[PDB]
Amino acid sequence: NIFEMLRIDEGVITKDEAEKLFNQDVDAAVRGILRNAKLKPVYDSLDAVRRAALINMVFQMGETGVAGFTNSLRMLQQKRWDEAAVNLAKSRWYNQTPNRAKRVITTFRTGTWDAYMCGTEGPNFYVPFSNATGVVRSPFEYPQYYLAEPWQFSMLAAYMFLLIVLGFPINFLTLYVTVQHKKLRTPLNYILLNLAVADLFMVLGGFTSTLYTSLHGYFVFGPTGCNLQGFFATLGGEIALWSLVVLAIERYVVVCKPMSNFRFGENHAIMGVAFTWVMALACAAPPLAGWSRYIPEGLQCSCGIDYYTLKPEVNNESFVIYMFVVHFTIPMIIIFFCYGQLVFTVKEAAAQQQESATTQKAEKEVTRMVIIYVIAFLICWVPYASVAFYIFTHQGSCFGPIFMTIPAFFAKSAAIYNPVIYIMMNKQFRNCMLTTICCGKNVIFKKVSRDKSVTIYLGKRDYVDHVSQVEPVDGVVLVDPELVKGKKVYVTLTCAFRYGQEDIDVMGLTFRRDLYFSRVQVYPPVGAMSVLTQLQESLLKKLGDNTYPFLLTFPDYLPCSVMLQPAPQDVGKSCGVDFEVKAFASDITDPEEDKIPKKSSVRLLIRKVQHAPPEMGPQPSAEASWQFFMSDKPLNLSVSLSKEIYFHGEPIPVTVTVTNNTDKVVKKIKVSVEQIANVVLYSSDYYVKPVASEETQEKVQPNSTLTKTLVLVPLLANNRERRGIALDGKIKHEDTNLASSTIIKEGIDRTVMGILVSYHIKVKLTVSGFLTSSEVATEVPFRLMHPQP
Amino acid sequence: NIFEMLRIDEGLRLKIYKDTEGYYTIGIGHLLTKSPSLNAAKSELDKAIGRNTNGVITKDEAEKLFNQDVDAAVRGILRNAKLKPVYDSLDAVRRAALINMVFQMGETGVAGFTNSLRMLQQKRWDEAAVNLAKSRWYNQTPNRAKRVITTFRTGTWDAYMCGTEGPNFYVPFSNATGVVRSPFEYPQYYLAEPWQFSMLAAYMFLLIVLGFPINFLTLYVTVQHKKLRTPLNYILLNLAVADLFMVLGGFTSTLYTSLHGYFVFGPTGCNLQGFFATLGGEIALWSLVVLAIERYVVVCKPMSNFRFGENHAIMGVAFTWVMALACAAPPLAGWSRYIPEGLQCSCGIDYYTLKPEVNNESFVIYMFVVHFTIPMIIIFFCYGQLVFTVKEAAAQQQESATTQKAEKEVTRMVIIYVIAFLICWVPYASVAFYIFTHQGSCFGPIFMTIPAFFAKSAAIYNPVIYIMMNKQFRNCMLTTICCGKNVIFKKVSRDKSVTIYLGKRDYVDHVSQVEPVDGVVLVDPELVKGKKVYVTLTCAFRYGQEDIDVMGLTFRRDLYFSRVQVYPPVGAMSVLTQLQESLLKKLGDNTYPFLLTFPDYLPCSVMLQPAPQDVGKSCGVDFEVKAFASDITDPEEDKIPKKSSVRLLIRKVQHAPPEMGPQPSAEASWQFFMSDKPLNLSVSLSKEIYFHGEPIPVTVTVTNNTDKVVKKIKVSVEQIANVVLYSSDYYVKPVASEETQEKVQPNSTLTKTLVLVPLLANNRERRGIALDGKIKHEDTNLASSTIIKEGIDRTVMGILVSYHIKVKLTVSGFLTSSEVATEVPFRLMHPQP
Repeated sequence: NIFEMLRIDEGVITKDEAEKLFNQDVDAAVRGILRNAKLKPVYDSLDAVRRAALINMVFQMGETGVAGFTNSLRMLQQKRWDEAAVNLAKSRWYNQTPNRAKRVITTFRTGTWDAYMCGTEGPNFYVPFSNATGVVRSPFEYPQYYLAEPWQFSMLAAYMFLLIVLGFPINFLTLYVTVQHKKLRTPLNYILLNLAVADLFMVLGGFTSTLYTSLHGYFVFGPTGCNLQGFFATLGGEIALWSLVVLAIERYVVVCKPMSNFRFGENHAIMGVAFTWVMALACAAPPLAGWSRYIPEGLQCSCGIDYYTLKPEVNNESFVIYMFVVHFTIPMIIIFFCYGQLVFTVKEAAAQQQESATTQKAEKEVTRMVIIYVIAFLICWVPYASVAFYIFTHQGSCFGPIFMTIPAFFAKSAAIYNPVIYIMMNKQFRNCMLTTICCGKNVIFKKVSRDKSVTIYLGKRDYVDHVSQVEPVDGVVLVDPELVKGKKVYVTLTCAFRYGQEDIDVMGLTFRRDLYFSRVQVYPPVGAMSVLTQLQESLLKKLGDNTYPFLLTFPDYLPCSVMLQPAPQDVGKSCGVDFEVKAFASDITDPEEDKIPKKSSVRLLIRKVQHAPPEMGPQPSAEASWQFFMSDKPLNLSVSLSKEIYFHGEPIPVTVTVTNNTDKVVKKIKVSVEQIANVVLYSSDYYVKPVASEETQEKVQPNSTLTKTLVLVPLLANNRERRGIALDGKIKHEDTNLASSTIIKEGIDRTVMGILVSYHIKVKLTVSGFLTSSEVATEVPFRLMHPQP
Repeated sequence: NIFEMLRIDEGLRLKIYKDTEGYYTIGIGHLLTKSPSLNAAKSELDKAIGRNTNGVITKDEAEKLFNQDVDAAVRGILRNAKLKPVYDSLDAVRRAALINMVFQMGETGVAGFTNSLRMLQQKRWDEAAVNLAKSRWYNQTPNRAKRVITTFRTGTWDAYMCGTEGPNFYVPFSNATGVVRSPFEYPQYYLAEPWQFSMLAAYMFLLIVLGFPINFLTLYVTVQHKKLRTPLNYILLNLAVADLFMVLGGFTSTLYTSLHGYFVFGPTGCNLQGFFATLGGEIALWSLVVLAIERYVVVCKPMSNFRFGENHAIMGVAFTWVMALACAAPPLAGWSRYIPEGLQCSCGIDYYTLKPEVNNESFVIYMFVVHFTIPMIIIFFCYGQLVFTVKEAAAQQQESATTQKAEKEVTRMVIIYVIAFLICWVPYASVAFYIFTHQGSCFGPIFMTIPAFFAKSAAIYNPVIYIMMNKQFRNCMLTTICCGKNVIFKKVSRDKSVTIYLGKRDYVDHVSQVEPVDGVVLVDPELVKGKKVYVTLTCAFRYGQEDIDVMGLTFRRDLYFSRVQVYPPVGAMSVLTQLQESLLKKLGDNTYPFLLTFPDYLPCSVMLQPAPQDVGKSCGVDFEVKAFASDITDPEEDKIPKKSSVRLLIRKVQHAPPEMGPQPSAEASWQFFMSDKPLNLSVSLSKEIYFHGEPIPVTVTVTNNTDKVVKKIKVSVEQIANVVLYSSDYYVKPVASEETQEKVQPNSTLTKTLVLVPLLANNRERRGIALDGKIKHEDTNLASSTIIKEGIDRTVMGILVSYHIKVKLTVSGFLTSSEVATEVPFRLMHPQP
């Protein structure tokens, strides 16, 4: 428009303030035009475009200068464009400023904004430089040294060289190391591996081609090569982007919800990598096939997406909006929500148990990484989005080649520093690459350590949990005086919640949560215990002189030993709670536990099992009635069981009694022993699943009653090869039974974390109504536990 | 002689007494002291006797005091010049008569007799007696003097004969007064008081009223009920017949005579009464001997239950009758005699009067020694070894409470059996022995009645202990006295309350672990309310008839028993099998599972084959799973309700193991008494484990280097039946046998292979053949070879079975034939299905 016209032509206050000073001159000049008797009729006759051209003349020369033009203003008023321009071209004004005048003179002839060219447009390219001097040539043919200094092309060659030397080894090593080591290949790392592949496409497809062209100073490969280079450069950047989005989603869902660790197998990881490739191709492909275009950007060396030149033939407006809104804002919102809720959950969880120092070290290291993840994301993509936005809002202004290079610097730098933060700073990949870079290197019972210095003793594995008080751990530890000299032996009780692989979760960001941990001294003691047990006395007399006792107690707010059943195809997936008694020697004071000298330590797992109590609860008898949308008649149902507490391998007779007073017919009566798997770690998440189920084919008629008793036998054998089934904690890969019903102590202070279990008989009536089938159902709770031996 | 003379005349007083003179005198006229003090008499008495007598001395001590007087008086006679030549002139008998005179009157009194002592020295007996009879001495004590005066005349002890002898009888009373008459003619009221004859009538009446019904009912009840008629009860029936002979033959006749007071029937009737009385008593005695022998052999050895048919029981009753007639008949035909005993009412054997015409000495010795010692030795040995066996057996498995109640009941009965036997026959034996040792002494009629009381009482109380206290006969007589009154499969009870379910009957026995019993039991809530249902595993050894064995003493032995509860259970079952889960889903809500396991020390299910004629004979091991309802707590297993209980038998069968043992190859050499050359024999089989119905090639190889010729070569598949219950008792038997007619020459070798086919069909109609346990009277096969686990703690009771190939060489030696033989073991079992 008029403001953009004079800004290009004519050339401390702000730019917006200068625009207002200009608008005052526009207002003042237009008044001056309408005042002069010679200028007013010409202004009224001419169109908005030629009016702005007249204002340009009135701006510089003034009303005085423009008023002197008799013949031209006559010919302009009479719609004679050529001879007006001829008279103008032969004047002092064209001689004074032939750059400015030639553009205005052509405007008077054409009557269109064709003359007003910022840069030099082309069929397959856009050079951000004026061809008024007559120096602009094709980027696909001749050198581009007129844009910027020749040494800056050597700088681009040196820069792209730096990206290849840093970029290729890091990403190639990431994949190479993964092929060697089995430890790394896990579904969560699949998305991190996709990030490595994405960055490799930026190196081979993008930077090496940009290097070759930067040396010559122009794009040698032509339009075809520019399309393919720009395609791989975009694809590499977009796959890298959406890889980080998927990684954020994964890390939020997998960490916060422990059940999802089982869920996320290889097929889900493939879907994440697939989605990454689909979203990348969704925005990378259209530039080739019409919607937008790949052209040489900046110095006309690197090819990229056209987000500056508004070409409605290829439709850049809608593409830049589509790109900006979706590919910028949505990842930002998703990633900030993901890691934001992640840190929110961890900070609240860390504050919940401040006694555990290990969680505080984790929470700190996570929050430090999340701040760096955000900084890396913003530094990468904000330059492109901000410049593209500023170019879109201010379209009339001109923009140089080096200005477009600044976003390209930070974005292509992300090809380097994203592997640093997401792969190199990752704890596992750091230790795995350390190995590769350095060429491969860098009755009563007991258990003996590996070094055979410390030897732990325990009376039993299965420790009982009574509702009021828990049965404590009791035992002794034999020590070698010669080996353990000037050292501290500690006996430790450990309760742990385990989810996922040990190497994969600990290394990524934060590790498995410990529900309760307890350290205790042994050799030498300050003296702890009041009086010793019969077990400790017997062991002291049996064993030699270097034997020392210990007594580790459980508090009242812990869960039982419970694991979850994996499928047979799930080879590398495990989640479950388990207790661990461990003893070790060390030089260091009390707080040095999390990290361990491996050789001296010895560990032996135990269980906090709950037997069924002597008092059986009240005989379960649920009852519920129903109505329907048309028929208002009642349908009374009453369920009743034999016992409140059933035992393992016991028949469960469900005496259902249904009295039908409604018009509808019932199709069938199905009973199901459904187990509620209530999983608790960070948040309360219930998970229902059926275990055993039996259904009768009998039908209840209108105004007819029925009394049937169906027996159900919930067993592990029939429920084998199923995901999510909670079992009692196994000792060492041996056969077990279905998980016991967890009992919680009445009116306790702290919340009970861990895997809680409860069973219930759920009868459901398939009622044959008016195509649609109404399924009414009711539940009644019961317990499945072991008997008292 | 002399001691018996003065004991009858002067009278033997044990305690200190004042004589006619009023001096302290003890024993047979043995003075103590002249002082009025009693302790002075005690002083000389205590010093003479040699202990604290306190006036009381034994009869034998009084005899020694008398012998001192005999010695002292004889010295006094020899001191006197008038008495010495008379003492020297007379014989031992008349010397004792003189000592009698010297005892009472003293040396002073006898010294005065001038004329008599002259005539006695001159061998003039009659006028001496006339002179002695005309003295103060005959006037003083004509009872005593008349006996001594007659002794001087005769020179025999006829005056001093205790009782009154006769042709057909012996009365234990003196005929010196002149009151004794024949027991076959006149009353005997002079012997004892008339009311004691009425007592005998009342006593014999009591024996008839108690004796006849008990023994007659025993036989009457047996004729009615089929259950009782069994070989073991045959000897108990013989006891009833024996006691009936004592009633009809003995007591009724004794009753008739006791009322009159003398034996009315004469010598002929006395012989017949005494014959039946002895016969009834002796058949009763030897019946108890046979009963003791039977009960020892039958109980301790389970195999003998089969053996004891009617013919062996008849031999026992026959032997009883033969031994009875062996001692009952001779009194009739000369050796001893039947005469009226005691009060001369009851007739019995003469064991008191020594009559060498009928030879009572040899008879009383023959009877006493044989009929007392042989039952005593046999019966005490029988019941002694029986209780010894049962007490040791009860201690072997104290876990079984049922055996402890039996062992207690047994020991209680055996003590009573001994007490009843001793109380019966000891009185007769002790009195007869005492009479034989002391023949010179007198014995009254009531003294002889005391043994007769206890022996005839045994006619009553033996039926009480042996028949009435017997468990079967007690329940059988109760009926008569009260007039006639007083794929998976399952089995339902009689009342149809409890219903047991089991997957299979044949449970397998592997050597290491036994396959356990698995199943469920359906229960009715309405019928079984406030009751306790138990499922029970029972392993049992059975021998003999079911009713008879409980009655004798103790019942069949259970090898192993284990009961288990069901409704309601302590909790539930830990983990269920596919069978229990399937049955629970098929059946309704009131179904409860059970799992009964076998230990490693039990045998297999094995029975023994009976003969076709053996209709009522059975012995064999079998397993029984039983379920029942009851009101009572756990230990009330011993008794069960017949209606609520339901039982289903099973087997602990052993299949042949997958890996066969080493190829059997036995070898043995032989020598002979004359020829010292070796005869090497070597046997070899195809397999260690043969199966049922498989050919058994016995490749015999005989290398003869001896001078003798072999007659033939016989091979035999022998079944060793090792039966163990109380003691280890092996029982060998052949099953299959084949023999070749070929002969091995001197210095010649032979290699032959004979095949043998052991089958049940060929071995039918044979006693003692062990078979695999039948389910329900169906066809089976020969018993499987039993396998025992290595190095177990407890001993394996039950019927163990094993097979071996026994080759025997009939060697034609120097008419006489030597039969050498060797064995090699093998197994006969079923294949793995």
